[PDB]
Amino acid sequence: YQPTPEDRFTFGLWTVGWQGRDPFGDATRRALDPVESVQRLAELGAHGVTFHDDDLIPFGSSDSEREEHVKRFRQALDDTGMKVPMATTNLFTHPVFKDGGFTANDRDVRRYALRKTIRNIDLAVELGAETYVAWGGREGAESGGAKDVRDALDRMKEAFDLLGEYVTSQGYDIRFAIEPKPNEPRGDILLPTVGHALAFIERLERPELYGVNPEVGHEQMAGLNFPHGIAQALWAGKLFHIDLNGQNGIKYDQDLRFGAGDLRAAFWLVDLLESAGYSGPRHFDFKPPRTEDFDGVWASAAGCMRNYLILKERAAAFRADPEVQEALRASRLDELARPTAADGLQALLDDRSAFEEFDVDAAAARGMAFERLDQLAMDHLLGAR
Amino acid sequence: YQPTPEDRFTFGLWTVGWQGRDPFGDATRRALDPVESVQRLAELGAHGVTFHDDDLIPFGSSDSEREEHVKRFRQALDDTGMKVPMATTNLFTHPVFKDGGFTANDRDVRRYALRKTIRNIDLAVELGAETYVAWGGREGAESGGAKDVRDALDRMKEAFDLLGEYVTSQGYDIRFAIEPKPNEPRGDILLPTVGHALAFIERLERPELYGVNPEVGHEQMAGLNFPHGIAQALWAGKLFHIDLNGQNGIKYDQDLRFGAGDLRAAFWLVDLLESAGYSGPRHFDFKPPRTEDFDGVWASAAGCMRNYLILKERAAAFRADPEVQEALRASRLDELARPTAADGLQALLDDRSAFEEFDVDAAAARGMAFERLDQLAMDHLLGAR
Amino acid sequence: YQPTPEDRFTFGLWTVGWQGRDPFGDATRRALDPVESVQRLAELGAHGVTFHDDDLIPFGSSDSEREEHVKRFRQALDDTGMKVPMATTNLFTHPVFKDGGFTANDRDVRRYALRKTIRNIDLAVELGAETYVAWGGREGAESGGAKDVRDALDRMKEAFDLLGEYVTSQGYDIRFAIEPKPNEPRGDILLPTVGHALAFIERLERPELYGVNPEVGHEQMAGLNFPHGIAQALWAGKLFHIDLNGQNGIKYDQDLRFGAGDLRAAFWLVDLLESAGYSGPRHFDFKPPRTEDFDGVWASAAGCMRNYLILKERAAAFRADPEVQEALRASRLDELARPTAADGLQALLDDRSAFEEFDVDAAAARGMAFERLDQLAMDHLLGAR
Amino acid sequence: YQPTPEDRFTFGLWTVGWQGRDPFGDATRRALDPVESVQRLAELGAHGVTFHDDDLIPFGSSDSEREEHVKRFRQALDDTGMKVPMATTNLFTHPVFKDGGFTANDRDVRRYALRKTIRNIDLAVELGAETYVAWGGREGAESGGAKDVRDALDRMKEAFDLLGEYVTSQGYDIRFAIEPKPNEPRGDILLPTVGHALAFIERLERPELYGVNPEVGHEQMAGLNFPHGIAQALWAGKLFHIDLNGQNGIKYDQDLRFGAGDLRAAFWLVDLLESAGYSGPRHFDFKPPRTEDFDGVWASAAGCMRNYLILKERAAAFRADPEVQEALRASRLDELARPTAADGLQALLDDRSAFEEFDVDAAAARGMAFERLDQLAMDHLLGAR
Ligand SMILES: OC[C@@H](O)[C@H](O)[C@@H](O)CO
Ligand SMILES: OC[C@@H](O)[C@H](O)[C@@H](O)CO
Ligand SMILES: OC[C@@H](O)[C@H](O)[C@@H](O)CO
Ligand SMILES: OC[C@@H](O)[C@H](O)[C@@H](O)CO
Ligand SMILES: [Mn+2]
Ligand SMILES: [Mn+2]
Ligand SMILES: [Mn+2]
Ligand SMILES: [Mn+2]
Ligand SMILES: [Mn+2]
Ligand SMILES: [Mn+2]
Ligand SMILES: [Mn+2]
Ligand SMILES: [Mn+2]
Repeated sequence: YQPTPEDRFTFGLWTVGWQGRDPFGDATRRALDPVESVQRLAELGAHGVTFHDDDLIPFGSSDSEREEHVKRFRQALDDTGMKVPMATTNLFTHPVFKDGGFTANDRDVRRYALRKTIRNIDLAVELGAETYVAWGGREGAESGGAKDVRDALDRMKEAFDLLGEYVTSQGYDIRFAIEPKPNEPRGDILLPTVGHALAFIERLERPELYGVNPEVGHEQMAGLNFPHGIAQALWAGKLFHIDLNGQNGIKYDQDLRFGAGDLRAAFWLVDLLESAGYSGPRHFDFKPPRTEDFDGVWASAAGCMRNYLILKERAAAFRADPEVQEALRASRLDELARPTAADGLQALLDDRSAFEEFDVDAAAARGMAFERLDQLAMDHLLGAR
Repeated sequence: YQPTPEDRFTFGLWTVGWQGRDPFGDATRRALDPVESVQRLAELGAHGVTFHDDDLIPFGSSDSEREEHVKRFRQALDDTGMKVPMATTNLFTHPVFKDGGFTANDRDVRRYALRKTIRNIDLAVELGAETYVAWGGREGAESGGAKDVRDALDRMKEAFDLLGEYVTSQGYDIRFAIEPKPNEPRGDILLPTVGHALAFIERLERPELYGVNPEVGHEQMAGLNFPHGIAQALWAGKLFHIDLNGQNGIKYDQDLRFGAGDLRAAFWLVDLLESAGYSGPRHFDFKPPRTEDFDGVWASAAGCMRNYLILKERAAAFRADPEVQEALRASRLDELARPTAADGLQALLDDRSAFEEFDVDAAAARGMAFERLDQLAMDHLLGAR
Repeated sequence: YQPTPEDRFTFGLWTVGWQGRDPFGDATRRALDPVESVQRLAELGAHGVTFHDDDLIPFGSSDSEREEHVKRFRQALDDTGMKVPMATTNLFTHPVFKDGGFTANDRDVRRYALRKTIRNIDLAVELGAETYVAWGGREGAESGGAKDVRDALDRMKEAFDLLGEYVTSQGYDIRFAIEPKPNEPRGDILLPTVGHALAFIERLERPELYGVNPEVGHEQMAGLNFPHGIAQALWAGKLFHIDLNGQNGIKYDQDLRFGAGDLRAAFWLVDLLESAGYSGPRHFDFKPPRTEDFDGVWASAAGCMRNYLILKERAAAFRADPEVQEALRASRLDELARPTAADGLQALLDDRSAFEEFDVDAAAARGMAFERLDQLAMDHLLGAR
Repeated sequence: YQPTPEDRFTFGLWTVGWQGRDPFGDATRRALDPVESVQRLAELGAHGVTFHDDDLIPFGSSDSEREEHVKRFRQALDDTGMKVPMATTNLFTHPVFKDGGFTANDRDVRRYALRKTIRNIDLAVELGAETYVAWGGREGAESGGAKDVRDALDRMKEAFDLLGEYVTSQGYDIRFAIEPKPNEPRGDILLPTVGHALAFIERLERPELYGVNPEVGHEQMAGLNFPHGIAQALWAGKLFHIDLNGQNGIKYDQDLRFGAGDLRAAFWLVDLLESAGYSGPRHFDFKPPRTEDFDGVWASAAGCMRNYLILKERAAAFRADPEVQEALRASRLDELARPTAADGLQALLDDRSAFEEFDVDAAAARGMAFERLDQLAMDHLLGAR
């Protein structure tokens, strides 16, 4: 279960770099130099790193200081062979974003948020990023009167359309991935789930430029089934990127290492990504708990990749098992793949066996055999075969 | 606060007709004759009634018995002037639907579910229904292996496309409204939220035929902001119908009368529907608690319309108050309506005031004045002005 | 992983006997004869069975019919060596209990609830039950005015005190176990958690007669940590019985087979029961999903026992691993067991190393090493060591 | 609705003084001087203020600086007539407490936690505090192996017993109030609910010295019914203090102003405190949202007190209404207060009308009339009577 670059495991600078400051507590760790993170991550077998503008270049830096920061980072990439597959903008930390970036009530803040984004897009492309992530963490409200949501969606569409116009006029080979979250740090966040984000994208001027970047813990904060949501994104052809972590249900955003939280959902998720042949980064957006020192930081990070690899092996074994293949036929998963009425509407309407002469009682008596299947899946996950 | 037919208040036969059978308990009330419900509802000031096939015609009825049931009901409509604005199919009660209607693993069940739906569509149109609701209550799973979700979405799209082909080939003036629910009676239900349903509709062959029928308590079972979700549906032009009830957070589906549960969310919801000029039915999909006798049934039903009317008056007063108008300007809701960059991308890129010369500290120091606004909204809701 | 009688696995008659009626659906399975369940359960290697009075004796049976039902049951126990370690009363199904048993607003219903309970205590004692469970599933409210909770707690105390007096006056060797549940089928149920039940017991006339019967899925419906609550019950000396099943989050009460739902919590629960040396029944209060025929019913039951046995093995291997023992020392689990100030208050007050000369920064910098420890537990759970 | 000192409204220094740092954002407001808060709060009509040691005396101040801070504070209290009814210890902010105070795995940290607490008790007594609050916000875990909960409860008992010994040996008139919270900032916090805290107190050496300090939003984070939990605390004689604020569901800890969040629960809570005659402080532990400047801060604080006062009026009118009194009799609230069997066990056993001749069907048919009662409460709350 040794990770290698071929596994496409990526990490945000802000993940292993999180200092442990929470709503009730001061930082428990010193800041990590981005170049140190790059080197340590390369050693652990990571494919690449990702960043917010403000992770790499401290807010407010002069152009002189900005250029120095990028140069040191780029040297560390050159030395290690680490990739930068994705980047994103910090539109949530600075007090100016307290009511949003793209959907701030103040017009001047919205124009500022766009300019800050455009600037980092240029940098992302230059570094080789294929995906530009937007998490509108401050877009939303604590109170019902504070935000007219139809106007806010107009402003959100406007911002993303402008971003698409920018990218296409520059000739950039980069796509956008919108990251939904139901709440935190706002009471309610706009585009709260994968479904909301998918629906929103279809109203943009160029929908082909936009996908979703779903996060395990985000969807689980609404008590939603994360693999079901991923399946929908894949069904729509919009899974551009994914953020992997752990979450123990409906509560604050925990950002546990991948594999922690809902272990069975992690198993079904890996099963789905591997069998759908998802070929994007497996990005870990997580925080080593503030109880940990730096040794614990790197153990937590190693743990994320390790659990992914154990889960992949178990899922592959589950699908390869002919007893599982037999169980799947017994539960009629094969019949689910068959069209309901490839014979067409008229044939269906005239088919007496579909209704007039359908035996409802015989069909209702058929067991689904789902519990036996699920126990085979349990046995495999636990390696108790 | 007397309801009249002009208020467009509707009720399902299954609402006031619910006998009080829950997962742990037997029925506490005798069954209500549909004709008695129609007459009692007319007396309370209702605009109309809605039905599942199986509410009006008991499952399994011969064509002879079916025709008798429809005749008695139609006579009661003729006598009262009550409308039937909406109908729907029961694809969840009979054991044959234990694994779904449209996305059952068994192909024969899927064809049956389509034929049962088509038959009731004919009846709905004949009675004057404008909206046909689909709640896929059994579409989903308790276990991860039981349902390949991409295949299930293929089957769900296939069923709805066939329904659209049927309706258009008959020349019917009826639209479909898909009703999302996150869970219950399945562990997870397909198209769990308003967002998921909106995104799904955009992949149908004729998206113009399909909208959403969101329910207050459904969205609140995922801890989502129901008014935000409605605003999105309205923004997309897809709010075809709405189900109103009450829910006390994330737990089982409670179906309290409208106004109970989250009272402040009810206020914001009524504010939004009235100010967006929603002109569809205000349908109450609720259950009088099984503690109640028939007198309590009709009091609960009256209560639904009464709370809507009190909330409408309070919301109207809130918006009419020039002190509220002043508070809205102070929180820059007016600036939210202004385009971010009607000057265009190039002008934005060249605008030094948007970035190079933007004063971030002055803009960050501006208070949003949201708490004062929210207290004005509280004062109005409570009539403490 | 074969269960044998010495593993102390027990099942309610109502568990494998659930016909699959939910709030949205009719029964999918025919009724089981109690004697068939006993025999089938004995064949799977169960230790014993439990029952509500109404599972064994249909409601309102004459004394003559009552006798015939008990006779047939007793014979099946005689033939198999199956034990009856626990019994309980159904005070929730019949419409008369729609507002509660012990805490119904109507005094005549409360007396009847007590008499119905007392009758089944005699029977339970005769059959060999050591624990008498009480789940007050109807005690509570949907609305704030319906139940004065101080008065209701007086009535609840009164009922349990009367039951205590009854048992001690008969010289019965039977203890009560109160089963808490946050909600469903009432909007909120009284004594919603393990904590509320523990606190309540301390105010009864004979606290020594009463403990708790916590259920995995009940506490998880409040998003609480089930192993933590079980630890508190053990700490207090009050874990008289336990109900085991699975639950996926804060939602309706799912009753999945044990091991499904929150798998990691199930691991930590088995670890705790086994290391504390709990010696009571391992009772499965679950429902085979209504998708299943009878084969699926027995597959699901066997799965409960299998998952307990696998987790038991993995928890044992975890605790036995010298490398885990090393990690436990590294994380100072051993120091948690040493008294904070066995030297006393005066000694603590005079100890300068405790405050005045305490090096806060040196102690703050120590890593807890919790992540490495947790990954070892993960590796053991998955058999990846 | 003007608050005056006799209404007993109090505020923590940390509430109006919150600078607006959350997990995703920097501070949006400058620090408040404690003396400015005292004065501004006195002007709004507050009764008193509360503090953590670290709110008043910056962490690690010399004894000389400590004295100067207390002196300035005491003078502001002297100038205004502001009381200090409660005080508490910060055992959560400093990195040293990252694994807890009283239940840290490191014994030296636990001793330091006790000494830090004892120092502030002396100060609290000197200032006139009658209640000493303890919120064990760091006591808990993110992972199952990190904390043996039985040992942790031993350490928690040990600490509270030492504090009890200290207070009684000094002859102080001060009582402890334990503040439960389900999660945040730890994954799960020990003593997660009002119930767990009540139960724990019964195992302390001097139970009479300890009660609870429940918070609206804490219990609501577990989806529990806050007025029910407060009723249980009152029933037990343990409601020593209360924290009032608002919370919208199971999610992160929001700390909205009181009256926001679950409005109906706030009505039922005010009804309960006022009719039980609670005479302790009405303490607001809330945070003005970080969107607000200082004007918004004081608007939000005034809003807390205003909403309490409006709800108090509506609850009083509700109880005083003869029509509500009639509805309470119709619903048998008065019968709930009569003992179930003051005639005794033997009399109940011999009473044939209690079982043998009890007409279950006649009692089952009685409606509870709860819906009509609840609509009257709704009408009163909204001023629609
Ligand atoms: O909750 C935070 C979001 O998960 C993440 O994408 C990073 O924070 C991205 O900006
Ligand atoms: O949860 C049930 C759904 O709310 C309702 O639309 C009716 O039940 C429609 O079939
Ligand atoms: O839902 C019921 C509770 O889980 C247990 O009491 C058993 O079911 C016995 O009544
Ligand atoms: O979140 C903290 C708790 O709500 C209360 O203790 C106060 O904040 C005092 O510590
Ligand atoms: Mn993320
Ligand atoms: Mn994250
Ligand atoms: Mn509905
Ligand atoms: Mn409903
Ligand atoms: Mn139950
Ligand atoms: Mn149970
Ligand atoms: Mn708190
Ligand atoms: Mn508090």
